[PDB]
Amino acid sequence: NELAQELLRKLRQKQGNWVEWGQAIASLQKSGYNPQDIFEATGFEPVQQNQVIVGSQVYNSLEKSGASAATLAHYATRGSDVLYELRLLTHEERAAAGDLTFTHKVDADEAREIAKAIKDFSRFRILPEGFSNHPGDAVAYQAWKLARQYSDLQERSRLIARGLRFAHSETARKQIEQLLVDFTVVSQRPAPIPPFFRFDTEDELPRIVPVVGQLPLKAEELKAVPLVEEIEPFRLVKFSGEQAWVALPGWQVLLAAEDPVTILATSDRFPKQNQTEPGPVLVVVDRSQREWNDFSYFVVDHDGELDFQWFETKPEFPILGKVIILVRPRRI
Amino acid sequence: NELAQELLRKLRQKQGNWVEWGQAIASLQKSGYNPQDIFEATGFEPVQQNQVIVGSQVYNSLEKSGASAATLAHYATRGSDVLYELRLLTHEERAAAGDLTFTHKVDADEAREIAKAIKDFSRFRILPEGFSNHPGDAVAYQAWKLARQYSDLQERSRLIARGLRFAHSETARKQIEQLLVDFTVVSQRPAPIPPFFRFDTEDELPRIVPVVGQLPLKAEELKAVPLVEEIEPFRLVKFSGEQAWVALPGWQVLLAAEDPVTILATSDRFPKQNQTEPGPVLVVVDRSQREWNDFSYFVVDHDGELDFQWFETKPEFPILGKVIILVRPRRI
Repeated sequence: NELAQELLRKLRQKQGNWVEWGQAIASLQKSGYNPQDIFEATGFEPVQQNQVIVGSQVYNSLEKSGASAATLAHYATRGSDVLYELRLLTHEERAAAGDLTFTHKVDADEAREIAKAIKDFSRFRILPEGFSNHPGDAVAYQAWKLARQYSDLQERSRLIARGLRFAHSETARKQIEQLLVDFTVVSQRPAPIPPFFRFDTEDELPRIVPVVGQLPLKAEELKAVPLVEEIEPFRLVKFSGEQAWVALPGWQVLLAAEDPVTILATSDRFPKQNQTEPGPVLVVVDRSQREWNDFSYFVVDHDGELDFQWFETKPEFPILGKVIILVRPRRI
Repeated sequence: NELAQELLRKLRQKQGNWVEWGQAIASLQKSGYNPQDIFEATGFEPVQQNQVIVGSQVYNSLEKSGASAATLAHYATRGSDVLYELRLLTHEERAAAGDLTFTHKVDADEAREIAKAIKDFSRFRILPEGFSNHPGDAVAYQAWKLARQYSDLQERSRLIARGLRFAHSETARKQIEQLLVDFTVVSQRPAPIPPFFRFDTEDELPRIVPVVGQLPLKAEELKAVPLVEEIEPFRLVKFSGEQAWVALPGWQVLLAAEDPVTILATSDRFPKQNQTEPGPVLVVVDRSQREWNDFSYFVVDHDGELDFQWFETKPEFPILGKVIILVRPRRI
């Protein structure tokens, strides 16, 4: 192209300000370039790629939601690592935090904690006594609650100083001043361990498979079913129209299948195998397996309708797919 | 009601012809009555319930697709077990088979084989030499190919007689007459064993779970996601609009969940657990678990947007669901 080589050139030189870079890197992902592609062409590491996209998204919130014009001048050319740490905030509480981080000329580590403070503090419908919702009070409320847990050292003083540096309101300053008179512990309980599961390396994950419908069915109905694209990293499946789905185990032949599809039918569509009576069967076919052979079953276009047969001799026919799985319903 | 007690009464008396019964039993399933309900009220066993629904569906094809008026007179009051065995045929080849089964006054076992013959024979684009597509020739072609495999007994004669009884065309009669002169084997290979899988009793099946979207998200987006109804016997899921899906393992807490929903997010929405860096996490919440407690995490309406927090004290809030699963993407 022409705009796909000029954007990459700007990044290769680090021409503009970092905000520009973040938008250029947005524009390349938008148009197909993965992190690894961009690092090949430009110098940009993929860590720094992510930092500046998100960083610019934050800077955008700093613009839309009304931070100081002095703030924007500073963060337009510097402080991508800092704005990146405000990512989990909201647009409105980003502009507030950004004004605060400019004011106190804050490095990225300290801004990570400022952001933690601002979120912890916005989980109050009724606010703590003496503290307002200005992020200075919020990071001062954090300095308050932390200093009380310590009972021993000059760390109390260091944290009391912090709270006084940051606090916005007079009421919060005095709430903090009280800790120079009042020496008691209030310790806090640690947060509960969240319910983590690990996908086991040693066994296989399930696969979601589309479902055309119950036989009797028409050849057009099967061919109208799109191929499914699993969206990494969690193998999601998004789809727009009407559809039915089934989640099946990760059998080897099913993970293998390039394009599988499910058809509900009965066991008497196939040769009777033992003595048991005709019941419901779930049939999986791979549409991308259409070469004949004499040991397997296939879905065929039987003049406008779907049918499962087998073949002793190469058929003068179109084969729509190959049957890879037959399964009866789970027991009682 | 009033029409839900009069239909059941007609079945309780066996008032009309069996075709009527099949439609009445259709009408009760249409309006909520399961097989077991109907057997409680009427005498009708649920085997005979199924036979007469399907049977009447076949009889319907006998009408639409133009069988003899004499046939319909016979099958209107008799022969439900016979028409049931023609179920896997098509509308057009049902009327043909029905004319044939009337003509030869055939019991249900023999009609099961007539139907097998008619389907095997319609898998020919080019037909066998001497045989037409009239079902008489088809069941005669079956008698032909079977008699050749035997080389020994009067079973050849019995089968030759059958073929001559049924055959429609003169050309097929002579194809069969030849087997009184010509005594050779042509044996046929048995059909391949189809690829059967059994759902293992001893381990758990996967569960398909809806996906709202990637945080940041709005409280309305989660509440607009319907509950999912798994359609037995294969736990299908059908849905009309736009939706995203994920198939997760059958963990105990997930099968338990009455109404689970998936939210994509990052690990730094929760307390940092070990040293590892913030990555993507998949979050499962049960919307039907909204009672507070101090050992777990919940999704809350944070003034119009979704948020995961925990609680030391009962919150003056609405809880939208409880977090039951956190999982990172599968390893490399």
